[PDB]
Amino acid sequence: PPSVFAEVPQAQPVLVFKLTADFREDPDPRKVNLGVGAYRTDDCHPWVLPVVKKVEQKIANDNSLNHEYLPILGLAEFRSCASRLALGDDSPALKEKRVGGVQSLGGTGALRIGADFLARWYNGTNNKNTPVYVSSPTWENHNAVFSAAGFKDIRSYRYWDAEKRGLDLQGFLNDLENAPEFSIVVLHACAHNPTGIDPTPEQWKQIASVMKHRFLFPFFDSAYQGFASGNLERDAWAIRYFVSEGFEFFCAQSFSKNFGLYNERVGNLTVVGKEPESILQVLSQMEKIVRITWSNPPAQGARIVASTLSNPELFEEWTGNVKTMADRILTMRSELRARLEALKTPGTWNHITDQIGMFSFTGLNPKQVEYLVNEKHIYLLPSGRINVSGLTTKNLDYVATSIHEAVTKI
Amino acid sequence: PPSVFAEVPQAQPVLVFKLTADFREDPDPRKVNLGVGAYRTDDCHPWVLPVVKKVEQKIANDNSLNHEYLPILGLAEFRSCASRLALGDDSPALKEKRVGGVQSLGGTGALRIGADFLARWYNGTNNKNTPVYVSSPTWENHNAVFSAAGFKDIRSYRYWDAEKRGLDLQGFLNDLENAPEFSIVVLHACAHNPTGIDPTPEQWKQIASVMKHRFLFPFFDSAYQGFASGNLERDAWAIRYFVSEGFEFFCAQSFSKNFGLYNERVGNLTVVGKEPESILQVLSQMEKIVRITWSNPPAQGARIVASTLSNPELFEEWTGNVKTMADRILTMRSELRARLEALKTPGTWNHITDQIGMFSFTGLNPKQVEYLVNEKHIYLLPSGRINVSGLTTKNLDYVATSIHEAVTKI
Ligand SMILES: CC(C)=CCc1cc(/C=C2/OC(=O)C(c3ccc(O)c(CC=C(C)C)c3)=C2O)ccc1O
Ligand SMILES: Cc1ncc(COP(=O)(O)O)c(C=O)c1O
Repeated sequence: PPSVFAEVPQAQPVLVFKLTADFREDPDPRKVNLGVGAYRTDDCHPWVLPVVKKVEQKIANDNSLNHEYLPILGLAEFRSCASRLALGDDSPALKEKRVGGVQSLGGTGALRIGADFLARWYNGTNNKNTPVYVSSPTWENHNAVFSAAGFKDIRSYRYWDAEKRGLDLQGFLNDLENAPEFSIVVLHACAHNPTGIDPTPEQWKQIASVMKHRFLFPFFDSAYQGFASGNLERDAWAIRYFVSEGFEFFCAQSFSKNFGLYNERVGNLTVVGKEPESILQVLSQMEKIVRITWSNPPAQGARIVASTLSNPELFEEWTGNVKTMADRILTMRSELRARLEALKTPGTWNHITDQIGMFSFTGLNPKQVEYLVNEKHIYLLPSGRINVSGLTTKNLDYVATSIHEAVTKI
Repeated sequence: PPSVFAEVPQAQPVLVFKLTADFREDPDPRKVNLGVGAYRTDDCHPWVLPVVKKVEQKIANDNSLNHEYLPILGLAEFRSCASRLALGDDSPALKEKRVGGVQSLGGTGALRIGADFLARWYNGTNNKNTPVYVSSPTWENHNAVFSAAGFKDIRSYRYWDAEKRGLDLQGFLNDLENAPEFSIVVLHACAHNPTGIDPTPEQWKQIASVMKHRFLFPFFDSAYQGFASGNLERDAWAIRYFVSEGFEFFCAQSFSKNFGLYNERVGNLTVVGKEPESILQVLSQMEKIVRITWSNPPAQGARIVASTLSNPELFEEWTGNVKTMADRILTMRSELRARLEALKTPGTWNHITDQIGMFSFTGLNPKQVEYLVNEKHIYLLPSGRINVSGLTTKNLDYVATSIHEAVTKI
């Protein structure tokens, strides 16, 4: 062919971006976009955290800062603060100094860096055959990230039960005890994307017990710590429980939501090891993978987080901005459930409030979604997931009535 | 109960990291560090460009900017001016709309995204066997970035002539004539790393002749445009010549040096093809590569470069800052050759001024380097490479006399 790129086709457009594209093209005056992948205020507007705007002003006014290369592993003060946020100041793994932190480009970078390491140094030398497990519907790119690291056997475990509209613990635990030993399990630390339903502490202890005696490697995805329920301790309970149980694991931390710094790509890959020497060996090889991916991480976003977490006055204001987004999400969840039960909508709806975080599995079948999209012009994925921050005091009456209508018919 | 990281070897530091580490531990007060990987002033300090401090203020005073996800490919205004800076305003490829741009994490990210694409869609699907050609002394991560993409045959072409201390034109062109067709050739667009010696335009016209006669894919590495010569049009002549000759190529752009934004990771992958439809399809397939690497690029660094290249008043302040760095390096080279020839040092030394950029091959053998490090405490690589910006007017007289001893005594 004349062009070198002639035999290359147009990539498959991701399903949620096509949803947003069709939304902004729908001329209906009652259109609702519940498929936005970020937090939106009650006025359908993005929200820059006031703590972020204040910290950014001081960074802009700080001549102590140059623009020289950060270390390969990233900004030190951000790395220690990010892992202390997930593990806690009183973590025994920190006192024993068996913790490492690689600054990442959001959670996606931490998942890629961790998967690249596992596909090279874990369960043998370049063992691409290690099974990797994901949830019923997981994050759309969990499969793609581990597939890019070379893993050739990506499996799924039961998580969300459509009929009970909740967690399928027996399907989860039986898929775990049937997994080959030393398999990697991708675990949502809190705020399950996209279901929103999380295991209880007494359910996590059962999930952890299976992975312990089968040597299943936990890979935590902590993308909404604090942002989900408004409590930093409760959102990190599963991570810290695995710490007390002596687990070795990676934990992909994201600060795009609890800080609202989506476009600055602030992430951390926390590593917990048996020995302090094992961490310096892991961080030794993380540098080689970073070097060939992004040579070193950006500084602006990580500087915002490190200043916020290490300063007690700005840490208090940040938690105030976090509870703002969590309480509004909590309010929108309860307002929708109250409206749906007031109209006498068939079926159970306590899962609307049992789930947490920004995303929620509404529990409707694909063709009930098409009614909401085509007839009522409420845009959501056929998966049945909505963005709770997409609900407002203005559209709650129209959305709740439409969901009622979608379940009346069909 | 051993650890899963128990057999992970402790990775050793790179040679450049050990050189700086040994330097700041050296107690001799005459020590000169010529191995810093960034621009340094006459006072051995980093330099934040004055236009960058001003643009950082304007961005902080812009309450309109949010922190929502940039497009997968990046900020459109940055990709607009980044590629426009490399190809020229009145470039035919731009007015014919056959140019694409991917915002990347520095030039290293642009190389990685480009290498990942070529390993999947170039010269067949998933062809990991297309030979990749690099300079015989090359930037070390070139082999590492393309190896991480999966290319199993990384080749070298003759470049640095140690005896004549210049460019081996006949060794370069001979290795390209014997290169297998459709082979990828990584080309330094300007200021070769680490030699600093560049092909003349008439030398570039012979390189482009062989690459066209054998369908060799050019992967340009433009990491010092403006920073090297002070002239943006001269530093991009080879790239713009390949456009006029009808080449399809990649060009990994870096803004770490000409803007001094090392730790903001500002890069761009310029794609030049024959048909505009294929270019869009290439950018789509690169979105899938990006979103599994870093989900989307950061905003701060790209905003700084975009505001600078978009506003004409800020554009000249930048070229004035660029001229300062290029002129100081030009003067440091000129005085180094002057003192060396004044001291009647054996051999030719016009290569110090014939080279361009802040990296120079001094023409010393590894044992002449050992004398400089051991007996004179001047820290440079065994290759003989020095950072010319590590030379100051207060140590230049001591370095030139030190180089004179090493060649007369060893
Ligand atoms: C500083 C530059 C741009 C050097 C030359 C150059 C750059 C690129 C692309 C890059 O973009 C970047 O940001 C970095 C980067 C990141 C970490 C780092 O330690 C160094 C220092 C390495 C040196 C100075 C040899 C550079 C790149 O390595 C491709 C080819 C090149 O020859
Ligand atoms: C479950 C999950 N994992 C990973 C990510 C990636 O986050 P980031 O954009 O910061 O990389 C997201 C989004 O926050 C997510 O929801």
